[PDB]
Amino acid sequence: MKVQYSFEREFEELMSDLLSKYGYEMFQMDGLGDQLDVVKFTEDFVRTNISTYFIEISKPHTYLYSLYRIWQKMKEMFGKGVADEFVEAQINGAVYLHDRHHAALMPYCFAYTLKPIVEKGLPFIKTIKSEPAKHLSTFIQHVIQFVMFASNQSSGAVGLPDFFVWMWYFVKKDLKEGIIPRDKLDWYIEQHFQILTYSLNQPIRTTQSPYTNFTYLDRNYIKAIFEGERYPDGSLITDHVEDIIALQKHYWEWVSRERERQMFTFPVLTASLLYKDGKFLDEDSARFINKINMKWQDTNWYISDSIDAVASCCEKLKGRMNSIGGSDLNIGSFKVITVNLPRIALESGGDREKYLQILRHRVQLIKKALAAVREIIKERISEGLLPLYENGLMLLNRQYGTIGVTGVWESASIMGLTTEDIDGLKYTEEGEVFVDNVLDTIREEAEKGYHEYGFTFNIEQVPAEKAAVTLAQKDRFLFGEKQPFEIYSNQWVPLMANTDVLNRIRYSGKWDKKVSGGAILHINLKTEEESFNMVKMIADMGVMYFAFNTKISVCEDGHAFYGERCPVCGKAKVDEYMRIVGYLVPVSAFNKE
Amino acid sequence: MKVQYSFEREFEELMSDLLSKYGYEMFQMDGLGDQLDVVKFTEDFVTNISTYFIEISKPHTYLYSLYRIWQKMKEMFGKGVADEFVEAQINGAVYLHDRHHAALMPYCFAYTLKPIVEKGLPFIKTIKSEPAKHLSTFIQHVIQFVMFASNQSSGAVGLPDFFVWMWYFVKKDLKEGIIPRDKLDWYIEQHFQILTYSLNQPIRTTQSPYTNFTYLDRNYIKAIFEGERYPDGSLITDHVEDIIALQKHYWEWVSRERERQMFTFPVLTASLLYKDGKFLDEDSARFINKINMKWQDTNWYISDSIDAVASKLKGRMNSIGGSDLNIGSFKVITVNLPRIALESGGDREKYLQILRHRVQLIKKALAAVREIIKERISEGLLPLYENGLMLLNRQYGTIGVTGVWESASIMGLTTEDIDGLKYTEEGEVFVDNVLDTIREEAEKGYHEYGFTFNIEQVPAEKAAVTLAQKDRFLFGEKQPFEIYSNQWVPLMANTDVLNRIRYSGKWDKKVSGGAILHINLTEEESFNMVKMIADMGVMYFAFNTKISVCEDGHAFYGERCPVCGKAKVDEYMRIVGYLVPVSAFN
Ligand SMILES: Nc1ncnc2c1ncn2[C@H]1C[C@H](O)[C@@H](COP(=O)(O)OP(=O)(O)OP(=O)(O)O)O1
Ligand SMILES: Nc1ncnc2c1ncn2[C@H]1C[C@H](O)[C@@H](COP(=O)(O)OP(=O)(O)OP(=O)(O)O)O1
Ligand SMILES: [Mg+2]
Ligand SMILES: [Mg+2]
Ligand SMILES: [Zn+2]
Ligand SMILES: [Zn+2]
Repeated sequence: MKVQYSFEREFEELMSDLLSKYGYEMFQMDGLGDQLDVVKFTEDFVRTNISTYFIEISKPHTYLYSLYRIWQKMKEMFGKGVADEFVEAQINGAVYLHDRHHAALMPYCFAYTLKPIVEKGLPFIKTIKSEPAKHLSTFIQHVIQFVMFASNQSSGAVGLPDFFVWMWYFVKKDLKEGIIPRDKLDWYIEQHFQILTYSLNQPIRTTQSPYTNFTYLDRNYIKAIFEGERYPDGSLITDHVEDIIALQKHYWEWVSRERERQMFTFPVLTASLLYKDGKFLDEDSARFINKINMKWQDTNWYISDSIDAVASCCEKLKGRMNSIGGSDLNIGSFKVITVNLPRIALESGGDREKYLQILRHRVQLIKKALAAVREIIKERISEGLLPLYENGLMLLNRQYGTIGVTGVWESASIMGLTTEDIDGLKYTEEGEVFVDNVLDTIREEAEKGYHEYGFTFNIEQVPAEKAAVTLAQKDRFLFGEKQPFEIYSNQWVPLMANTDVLNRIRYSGKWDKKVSGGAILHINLKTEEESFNMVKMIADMGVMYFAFNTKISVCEDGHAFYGERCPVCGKAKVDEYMRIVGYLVPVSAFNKE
Repeated sequence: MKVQYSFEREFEELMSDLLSKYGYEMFQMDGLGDQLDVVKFTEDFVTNISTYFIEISKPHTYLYSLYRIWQKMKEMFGKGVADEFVEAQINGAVYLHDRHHAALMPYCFAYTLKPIVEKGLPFIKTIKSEPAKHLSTFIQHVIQFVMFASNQSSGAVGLPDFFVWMWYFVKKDLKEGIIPRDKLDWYIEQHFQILTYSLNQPIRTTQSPYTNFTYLDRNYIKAIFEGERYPDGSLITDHVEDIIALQKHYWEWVSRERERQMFTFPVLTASLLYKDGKFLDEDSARFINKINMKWQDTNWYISDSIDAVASKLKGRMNSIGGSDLNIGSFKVITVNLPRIALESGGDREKYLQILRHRVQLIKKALAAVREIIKERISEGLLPLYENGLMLLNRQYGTIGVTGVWESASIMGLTTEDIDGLKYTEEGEVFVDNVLDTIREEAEKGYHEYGFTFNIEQVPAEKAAVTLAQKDRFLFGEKQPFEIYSNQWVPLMANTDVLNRIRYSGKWDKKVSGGAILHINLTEEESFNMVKMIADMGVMYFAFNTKISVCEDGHAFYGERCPVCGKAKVDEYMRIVGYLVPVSAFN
């Protein structure tokens, strides 16, 4: 059977032209080949559970639609040549549209404040309306319902950086009123940590858990963010800093225990710490995080030298945006489109000037596509399809359009600008200059973007879980032996490249600021003080987001431990949890993916 | 742009032939026209965005399911039969329910929570949950299980023994000092509330999952849980009065809660043993009668025996509510009775010949679907079966019927005296014969295919319109009805209630309670009414009110909200058996 998809003939002609230029294999690589054949797809799938099938089946189709709609909007906004160039660039892998199956339908991510949930309840869920919570149990429930709702209204992370700020209030409320028996206080609190955590590790996105983030806000961040802000009882939140800190500590301690009973990925843990001139301004919290991380190293370190960006937070945008975690409160991205840097290397043939010309052009194109996607999102808002915006939870003016990068290293290598020395692999001095130039060029274009388009652009060295493979594959298809890499890197130095850790640290210290913390350094693994000094040294060097990695063992029943033998049930290790792209996941899963 | 779906040529040729015969607009009516065009569908669609991703693929997974069923029927019965089923499905002679899921997952089941209480959540792989030790987590587990189950099946997730198991965790939490003494009621009710509000969240996304609660009378608790024990070793039957009190507690709570916020789920049934003109649990019956006075939000299930639930498949299966513990259906396929009326030309013999044949076809399609489900189980796609929550041997294949009235009307077997619209005597005989034929075939089915068939007069929320439309398309002015009926006589028919009751009293037993009677509307009068209706042999029934709501969702009666003062904007009403917003229904 043949099914008609009703495209404007110009798009049809484009698609035929591109299929004629590149061949069916390219489209197949892009996921617009046999994947559109529902019979083949289903037959393929039936040889996880059935609920997945209904998620996966339509992705090629909604990607195709999204691409078509983006092409329409871009043609409208910039003319046929630009739209055509973007489609060709997306299909052939010069760029990478993230969440492409969602791209014309809904936005990427946001790190929310729970203030509107606490204050208004759940009016935006309309099968049934909930009043503002009056108890801990229901605050927790509301957070769950909100996460489930938001996770199906966006493609990326649902951040909850101020969770404990608000949780504390209901803990105190229920303690005071005798809803929580005093002698059951600790059990209660931990029972609600547990209920939340487990719920956040259920398959609500069907195929997988939603992606959620928690942040341990240090005293500086709480004070800065919540200056002047009041709880429902009318009291100042800033008057309860120690209570909030203590509750955050309780969760982190609980987590660390609870892993023994059951390992879990979510929420991803970040600790946000103010650090300047060689010292933490909330040293007690830094030392706490340092101590608690000793066991599983399950928390990512976020370092900032200023709270100016988050000052009194609760048009040009300044707060940190990171796909892994550590996104500042009320910051997100509506879409990421990544520039394929190795492609430019391959196209450049070693000419750095050529490279930079092409790069600038591509980033201008990507900006145009982001602007288009933003217009489409505005259309969706207007059509009533995205109630997170209408209810003031997701804020469009607090969302960047993201210019993604991947394959910096491989790009440098193809250009002949990498080498080895006694310290291991590294950039040549000219290579380091080259990366400086690349990042600086992208920065300049991002900066001009705000005046060009009226919203703010950011840069991120993206996790690229899929893009890292797909782009390498496409480049390999187009350039063959010239592209020797099977996967592109999502860190300045490839994770699996024996190098001096000091050089990794150095490069992150040089380049994190250029992407405004849109990166991660994670170092695979003494005394507690040595750990603290290591942390300080890393922070001193200007690294903005980092973590250390252990290899966490798990048995078939999900108990977390180290070694080949479970201390709870005595069963054998059957899998590992590791931080591969910045959060803790099963290695079997990742390998399979 | 052309996109290729790779079918066997025989099926492509079949579909080409059917398209040649019936024309594009039939395919359109079947949901295999424009709806397959993702661009048109998408641009027409642009509820929230989450809906879009649910709806977009339905035509496609339907097309695939129709194809796979065709393949399996060809395998099992040969090409002619498979072809005939596809033709019948496309042209509306039969109606395949949940057709977008039909080759992928099963329909419904009424679960016991015993394995959840005893094993926790093993079927969930992202994180493993131990058995609940507390009420809070028992509630959470029920929530997670409902969410899981509702995405592994197309229809109701029944929880008839919910309160049996909730009571244990109430008692347990109480013993352990977890509950604030002086706030026991608040606590129990807070958990009622948490569960109930969770069960009315969009997590089938477009709409809430469909769940059922049953108030089990003392006879049912005793019969079902003879010999069974709680985790602490105590006999469940030692706690009948405790269980009843908790059920009573829930029913009262809901009745209050509706004023603060109206909700559909869970659909409430009360299951009562009634024999020789009296309830064997009269306390419960009077309780239900009393609580129903406010909202009439509970459906009455009447049985003359508990043999089927004690300790070939026998228990009651009903798509609205009241399905017995550990009973379900893996799929319903409905016969279009008006089609048969129209094909027969008024000849009752021919009508019955066609009916019998078409029901045999339906049995074959059901057998095929069951084989497919079994394949899906073997492929590890349906863990509800692997974990012994859904039990395939406790699932009927369901022969649906709809448009009984309209069918009899087209045959010239209905009339109108002074007591309003009714069947003629020969019409009553006609319905007798139709249902007897379907029954005969359903019974032969067991020995034919190795599993049990039931019959239901289905709610037909969609089918009632779609089938009427297709028949209008094929037969024109010979089919004068805008919609087909899902009760023995149409809800909005000028008809004496005594007739409705009599018909239900005649024909409910023939479909083994796979039907519902509901009538649009002092305590004693109410109770006498209930008793009289039960005397007549009606097996499942309800009375309806018009329940107003304001924008804030408060339930009330009248044009203005007594709580907030805002105007009425919508109505909750029982249209097909459960209470739903009228606005949405249209
Ligand atoms: N929201 C949830 N969804 C699914 N499983 C959950 C949820 N919350 C907790 N669980 C899991 C954790 C345990 O594996 C299991 C039982 O939890 P619970 O009854 O609280 O006992 P427990 O082992 O936590 O003992 P205690 O609470 O007395 O410390 O359910
Ligand atoms: N699981 C849930 N999901 C969404 N909303 C819920 C859930 N459970 C309860 N709610 C709603 C009911 C109320 O509208 C709102 C607040 O409930 P709650 O904090 O218990 O206050 P309440 O009004 O029930 O007072 P009280 O519990 O003191 O009688 O949340
Ligand atoms: Mg617990
Ligand atoms: Mg409450
Ligand atoms: Zn173990
Ligand atoms: Zn009101």
